[PDB]
Amino acid sequence: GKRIFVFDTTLRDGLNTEEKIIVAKALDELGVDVIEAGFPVSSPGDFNSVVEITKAVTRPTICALTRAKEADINIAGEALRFAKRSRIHTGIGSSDIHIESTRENILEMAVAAVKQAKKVVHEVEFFCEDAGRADQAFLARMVEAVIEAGADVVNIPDTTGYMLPWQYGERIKYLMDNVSNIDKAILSAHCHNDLGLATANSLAALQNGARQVECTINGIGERAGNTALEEVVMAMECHKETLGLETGINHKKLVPISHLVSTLMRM
Amino acid sequence: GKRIFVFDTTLRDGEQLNTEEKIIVAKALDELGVDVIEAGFPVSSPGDFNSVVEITKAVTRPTICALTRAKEADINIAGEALRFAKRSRIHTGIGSSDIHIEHKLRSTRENILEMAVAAVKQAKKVVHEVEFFCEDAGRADQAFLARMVEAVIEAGADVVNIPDTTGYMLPWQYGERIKYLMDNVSNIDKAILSAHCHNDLGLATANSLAALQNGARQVECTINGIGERAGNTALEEVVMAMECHKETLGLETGINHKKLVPISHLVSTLMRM
Repeated sequence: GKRIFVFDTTLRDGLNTEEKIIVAKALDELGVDVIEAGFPVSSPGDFNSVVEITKAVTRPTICALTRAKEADINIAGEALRFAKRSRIHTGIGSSDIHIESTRENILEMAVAAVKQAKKVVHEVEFFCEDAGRADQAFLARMVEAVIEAGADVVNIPDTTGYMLPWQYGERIKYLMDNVSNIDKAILSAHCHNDLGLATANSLAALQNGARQVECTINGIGERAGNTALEEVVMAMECHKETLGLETGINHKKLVPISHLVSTLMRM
Repeated sequence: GKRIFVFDTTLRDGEQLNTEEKIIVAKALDELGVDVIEAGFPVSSPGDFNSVVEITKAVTRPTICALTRAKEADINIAGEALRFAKRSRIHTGIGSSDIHIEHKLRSTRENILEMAVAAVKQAKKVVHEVEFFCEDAGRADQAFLARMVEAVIEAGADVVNIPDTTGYMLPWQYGERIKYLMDNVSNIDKAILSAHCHNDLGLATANSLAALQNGARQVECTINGIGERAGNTALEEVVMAMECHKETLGLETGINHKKLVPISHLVSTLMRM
């Protein structure tokens, strides 16, 4: 079967500097592939908690979030420095709405961000913010560019959280069929649940070529929350025969580990 | 705009109530723009029976519906509880699976099992509308499921329910099950399929939409998605998803969105959950 990777972002949705380790461990044991440890540039405490995650947990690859700015990327690099398998996670707008202040040209100031990041960590995931509302041909150009720049994973979010399944699905497929190099890189889904269609949307992206799903336990999150890790994963498992995807998740420990995080973070 | 009917079941499926409170939920449901609100299960007990009649006397705009076992006695009781209701509807049905008929209904086979045409004619004389669910339609032989729908409509059936009883169906899988029926049921024009999806995989809302994009013109749902197990399709969601895409789905309902949020917070509190 085709392996689909799970990128849990549930730690950035609230915890002291050891309850985060306990949660991150629970996540490691549940079988997530990438767990986002934090936002290192914000404060010494977040930096310190990120390096602390990279010492306690090492099987899954540890990710840190940072703005598309050389200064931040390098600091993020200092914090992930002890990670067995590290990864930075950055991005910049792709919608005309967003771009408007640059020019669709100067936006390629993303490539610079990627190379900068590849020089300081193992993997790099660049996300195209507001991807759902970007000129498709243009986003195609931005994905190709970021991949060429070296990005390992390019994220295509439904930032508004208002897209219908087949739509988001057609968006992924379009990139699959129009990026001249998506073969050497994993596209990732990221659907907010504003219309309550995040699980259905993430699965739609998976059925079209996306090989990574961004989610959080109980879909916890800002506004109407993100994709529910438990739902996407459990849904996939039920229709393996039809779908043909594997998650490395340890389904049994799914409920209790879910109960742990949701009760520790006090959800 | 293509009209999609909202058939609410919170008063029934969200079984956690009080005859007083029932009407309060029942009218709020009414002043929200719901086409059909299943008021209950008469047979169950005299209380539910009475509660029903008492609703049909306080709410009158939307069509009041009663859930009932095919049992003819049960059906006539249903009617009797809806006598006063302006627009009365009887919701009844039978198993659709080779699994159910062989293992639950046992005495019957695909053919005797079409004693369903029998229940639809009886019900069709005691009440205005008659919705007929082909239970476990998600697992029934599509060919036979077609014949049942064909047969139950040519028996009077105004609305045929096609519920994913398991609740583990995928958006498109279900989309086809409705598409097929629209493409293989000689007389669907003489009626309308109604979706009833369960949120076991947290895919009820999406499923209902797939259903509506393939012919279903009615949608079963509850406030907040309350119901057995993982509950069923949430009303706010579907209703607000069709609205944020009118220009693409070309679908609308007689729902007063402007009341969704509040009416949802009082139906919630009322049930304490």
